[PDB]
Formats: sequence, structure tokens, C-alpha cells
Amino acid sequence: MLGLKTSIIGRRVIYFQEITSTNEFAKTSYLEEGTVIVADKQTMGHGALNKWESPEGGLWLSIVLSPKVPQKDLPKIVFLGAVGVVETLKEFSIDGRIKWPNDVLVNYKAIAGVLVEGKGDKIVLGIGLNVNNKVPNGATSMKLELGSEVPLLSVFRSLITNLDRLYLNFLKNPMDILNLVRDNMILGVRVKILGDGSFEGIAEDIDDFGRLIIRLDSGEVKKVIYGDVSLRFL
Amino acid sequence: MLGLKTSIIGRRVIYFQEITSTNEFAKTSYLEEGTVIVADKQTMGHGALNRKWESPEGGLWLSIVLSPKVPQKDLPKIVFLGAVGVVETLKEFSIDGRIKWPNDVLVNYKAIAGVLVEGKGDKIVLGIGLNVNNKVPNGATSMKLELGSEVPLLSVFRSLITNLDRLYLNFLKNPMDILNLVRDNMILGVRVKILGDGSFEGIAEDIDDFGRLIIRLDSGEVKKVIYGDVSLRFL
Ligand SMILES: Nc1ncnc2c1ncn2[C@@H]1O[C@H](CO)[C@@H](O)[C@H]1O
Ligand SMILES: Nc1ncnc2c1ncn2[C@@H]1O[C@H](CO)[C@@H](O)[C@H]1O
Ligand SMILES: O=C(O)CCCC[C@@H]1SC[C@@H]2NC(=O)N[C@@H]21
Ligand SMILES: O=C(O)CCCC[C@@H]1SC[C@@H]2NC(=O)N[C@@H]21
Repeated sequence: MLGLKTSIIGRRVIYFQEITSTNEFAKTSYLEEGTVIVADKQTMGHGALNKWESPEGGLWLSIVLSPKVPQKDLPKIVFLGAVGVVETLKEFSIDGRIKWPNDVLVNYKAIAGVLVEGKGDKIVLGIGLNVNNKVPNGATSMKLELGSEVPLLSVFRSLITNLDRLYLNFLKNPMDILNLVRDNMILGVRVKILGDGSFEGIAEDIDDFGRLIIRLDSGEVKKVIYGDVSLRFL
Repeated sequence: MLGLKTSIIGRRVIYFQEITSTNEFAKTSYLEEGTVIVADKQTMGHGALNRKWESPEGGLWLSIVLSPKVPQKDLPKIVFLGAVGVVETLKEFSIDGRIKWPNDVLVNYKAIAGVLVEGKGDKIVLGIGLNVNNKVPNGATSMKLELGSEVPLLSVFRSLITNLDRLYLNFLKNPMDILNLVRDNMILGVRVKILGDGSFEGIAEDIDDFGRLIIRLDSGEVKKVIYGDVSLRFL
């Protein structure tokens, strides 16, 4: 009854009033490619590192993918989610910018996060977007940005449509997404990579593998992988 | 993202752009009680007694997984939950739906919806097909045809699920209540023909405490019809 006209993403949609995590369900359940798992609320939502607040009002969903692309391209699925969110936000007159590698900010406030996990040769693309829900201190939502409630289903429709388009092109031209990320991410600013061997520098660009290129004050250039990176804006 | 607030029916909803049959998927798959299977269109829609049910885009084609822990004597009334739920939703949209015993809903004697219940003991599948904005077979009708304009399909879905959830929860508590709702919304007082092992005609007087259709033949003989392997035809 939803009348979705997408090719792959959204062929099937499993909706939950409540769920532990859409990502966990998508990983542990046999689902055909393109199946979307979405819930009004998550009781155990999570993302990069070890919680992702998922109260009623937001868009919490996961997409099952099994892309038949070269091994080295598989890691770029996270960018499809980030760019899809940016495109949807623009449709609603909101300017979102990507905080490499998986977050979307509006005026430097977090409005969405992407988490990609796997199970077998299935890839699960998880996306959390604050719409009308309460958000953690320092974060924002479409409602807070627009000053009014936003029809949640309309956001879902927009995002699924954008993701389907990005995914279909990714299957044929897997390098294209990097250009979209580059033109929509925060660059030219100082950042600090946390953890062992922590360092600071200017976030210059992302390379052909989606690695963040940082120029340290000494002139040294380091390439950061986005598997489970911890980054801070200075 | 649908924000359903129902207790059981609609806890989960599995939507399909296309499916063979929501009833078949529901019967076959491992699903929890209250899960709703809905599709934009069905390629193999089924009606009662092996009939074909046209399910083009524009209509509401869904099935609900139920596991009612009521006495076996009450299980046959589940089809009525579907019929009444549809009637209530139609009234919400100001359409006068009336029940054609025991599983059809008509508007001015034209079929607008059909209900098919399939069970095996514990797991019961309640299937409902309602014509909304889709083209229909000659002689049938739809919400769009009745109102003269397109009706938001999702609005009909929300309405029906809400009604079905309420009806089902009360059914578990008071299994007899549904019978009163069927009586008040069914076509009675007219001549009908009952088709099964042969056939007979008479006035459809009412439904009894078992949901059986009470028919008064011209001779004065009274027959009680149990649904399952029979069809009803208005004269
Ligand atoms: N619903 C949410 N919206 C935005 N950020 C969240 C949410 N839940 C947890 N966070 C975390 O708060 C951080 C914002 O500083 C993000 O990196 C994000 O992972
Ligand atoms: N979508 C539909 N709406 C109303 N009646 C239908 C529909 N599909 C099939 N039928 C009915 O099922 C019967 C054939 O088994 C016919 O009387 C036909 O009109
Ligand atoms: O910002 C991040 O670190 C990633 C957050 C990802 C959140 C979404 S909500 C839908 C899906 N289910 C989860 O448990 N996590 C992701
Ligand atoms: O009038 C009838 O004989 C019953 C028709 C039941 C139609 C619905 S459409 C949803 C569900 N899936 C099916 O294949 N049949 C039922």
C-alpha cells in the first residue's frame, strides 16, 4: 500500500513499532536484497564504537545489500548512506554536510549517522536520522532546523528513493560516490584523530579509497582508514 | 516510521511492491502474531473456494497473522472480524458497506471487498482484499468509484488496522460480541440462493449464536447454513 517505485531498495519493507536494533535484525535474518528494516523506536540502537538514541519521531532504518562489485569497493557503502541523507535534507531545504566518514551535520550539529555492518556476504546499511524526535545535547533534527514537525513517511520516501538511485549507479560506476562525498564533506579545517598514535592536522580531502588525507603541521601526510575512526574538529 | 499505536495487529508490517499472495506468504512464513503482510499488487490473489481475486495496484491487499487462544467453537467467527472491520472503515469514509454472508462486503450490491481466513489449528491467517483506487471486475466497485475521487491508500490502511486491532482484542475477551456487529451490518430480509451439494432458496432471516445463516424456505422450513463449502447468491 506504500506504492514504492524503487528498483532494488524498498522492494520489501519490514516495519516494527519497536525493535532492539534494525541493524541487528537485518544481520541475523534472511532477507532479500533491497529489504528495508524500519522501526518507530529502537531500544538498543548503536553505531560506530560501542548508544544511538532512537526515540519515537526519528527515522531509524537498515537496508540489506549484497553488491556484486569488486572487493575493494565494498567499503564505500557507508558513503551511499551519508550522501543519500544529504540529498534528502536538501529536498527539505536543509544544508547537511558530511563529517567523514559517516555523520551528517547541519551548522556543525549532528543530525544523522550511518553504520555499516556485515553478516556473511550480506552488507547492512544502517541510517539514523533525527526528524521530529528529541535529540542529545548539541545535536539537531529536521524539526529543530525547520521549526515545525516534518511528515516522517515523506522523509522515508525521499531517502529510499535517493538511496535506490545512488545504489544502482554504484553497482555500475562504484567510483562516482567518492566525488559526491568530496563535494559534500567538511574539508579545509583542523581535526584530531583520537587513540593510539593520536595526531592533528588539516583535513585536506579523501583519496580514491575514501581515506581521509590529513596534512600535519610538520608537512607529513597521513591517510586515515574509516573502519572505526574517532575524529574531532578543532 | 508508520507510528502505529495498535496493541497486536500491526506490531509489525511487511510491505511488498509485489507478491504472489499475502495469504500464502503469511501461511508459509514464520511470523509473529499481529504481523500484517501487505502488497501493492498480487499476481496470484486467491478468494474462497479456489476463486481468482484480481489484485491490481490501487487496492488494499493484506493478511494478518493471528493466534487466538479461544475455544475451537469460536474460531469460525474470525472471518466476521475482517468483514466488520472493513464495514467500519468504509463508514469512516462515508461509504455504505453491507455484509454479504459470510465474507463479502457490498455497496449497492456490488462487491467492494472480500475476506478469506485460512487456519490449521494455532496459526490463523485473516486475509482481506478491499478495492480502493484500482480498476475492478465488471459488477464490482471500489471506494474511488463510490466517492468519485481517489482515496489515500495509506489512510484506508491505518483506518482498517486500527479497527481490526480493537475488534480482535475484544473478540479474545467477548467472542460473542462480533455476532451483534455482523447482524447490524449484514444484508437480511431478502431472498437468497444457497449453493453447495445442490441448492435451495429462501429468505435470509438472521445469523444465529454460531454465526450460521438462518434461511426460511417458502415451505416454512428453516435451515441453518454453516459456511465453508457453500456460496450465497442474491435473487
Ligand atoms: N539521535 C542522535 N542524534 C545525533 N547524535 C547522536 C544521537 N544519538 C547518539 N549520538 C551521538 O552524539 C554525537 C554528537 O556529538 C554523535 O557523534 C552521535 O554518534
Ligand atoms: N478485486 C475484486 N473485487 C471484487 N470482486 C472480485 C475481485 N476480484 C475477483 N472478484 C470476484 O471473484 C469472482 C470470481 O471467482 C467474480 O464474481 C469476481 O467479480
Ligand atoms: O553515527 C554513527 O556512529 C552511526 C549511527 C547509526 C544509527 C542507525 S539507526 C538505524 C540503525 N540501527 C542501529 O542500531 N544503528 C543504525
Ligand atoms: O471474496 C473472497 O472470496 C475472498 C477474497 C480475499 C482476498 C484477499 S486479498 C489479500 C489476501 N491474499 C489473497 O490471496 N487473498 C486475500
